[PDB]
Amino acid sequence: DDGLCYEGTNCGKVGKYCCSPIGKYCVCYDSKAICNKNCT
Repeated sequence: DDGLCYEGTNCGKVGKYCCSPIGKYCVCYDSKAICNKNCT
């Protein structure tokens, strides 16, 4: 919840999505929801 989630290639998320306001997180998953949720 403490961050954002978008699609593209900023964390090697080719095929899924990622979450990173700057990089300290850079957490990607297949469930775009897990990206916003589990990422932080």
